[PDB]
Amino acid sequence: ASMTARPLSELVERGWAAALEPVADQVAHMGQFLRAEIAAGRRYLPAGSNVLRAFTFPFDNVRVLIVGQDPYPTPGHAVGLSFSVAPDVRPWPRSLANIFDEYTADLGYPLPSNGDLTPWAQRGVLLLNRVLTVRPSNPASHRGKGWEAVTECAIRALAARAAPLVAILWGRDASTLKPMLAAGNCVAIESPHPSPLSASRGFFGSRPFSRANELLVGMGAEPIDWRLP
Ligand SMILES: O=c1[nH]cc(O)c(=O)[nH]1
Ligand SMILES: [Cl-]
Ligand SMILES: [Cl-]
Ligand SMILES: [Cl-]
Ligand code: NA
Repeated sequence: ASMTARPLSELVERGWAAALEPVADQVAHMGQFLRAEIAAGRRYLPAGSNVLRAFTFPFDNVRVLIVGQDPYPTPGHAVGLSFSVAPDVRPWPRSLANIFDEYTADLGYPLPSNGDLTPWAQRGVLLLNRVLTVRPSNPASHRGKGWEAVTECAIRALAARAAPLVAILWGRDASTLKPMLAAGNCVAIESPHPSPLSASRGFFGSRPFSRANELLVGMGAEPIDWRLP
């Protein structure tokens, strides 16, 4: 399960292993980066086994991509699926409480029971971050350390599939993927990030879930069942 030691055919789902072939060396380089962080006395999140978790759901099944910045910086929050937390986590991270506030306003569903977004992943929503690791307590600490090439390759591969795609890009780092979504089978929703620092600039009221479903149906795709327990 180590990115430095084992090839993509072992680490990620078959479709993803082929999609990410251009960045195979880059993923191994990120394994070396995290080895060097530990050797230097710094930690990272999420756990090594969860870093590539978004790519363990089938490539061919992705209909919607949600992109954030980087993983939760608090130990015990990040699980390798962007914005998701383990079902026993409480209180919810503030960004996730803001996502669920907009989920209820948009869809009219009750507040979810917990912060586990695996139902979305299991229904063709890719829960990605622009950067896939962070140092504990230090948001954006791994920006510019080599993940951007990996997530760029992930978007370009999705966008090249003979399939509709809708992208929801939360915040400025996620927005740097907008150029790779130019093709006519792809459409991108962009808003400020749901973080308390940015949410009041346009995340609240952005209705991303109903918009993504109108877009999927407009391209002849099935809408996402967003409903969480
Ligand atoms: O997974 C994530 N957790 C927290 C965020 O701010 C983010 O952009 N993504
Ligand atoms: Cl640390
Ligand atoms: Cl998925
Ligand atoms: Cl439409
Ligand atoms: Na999927």
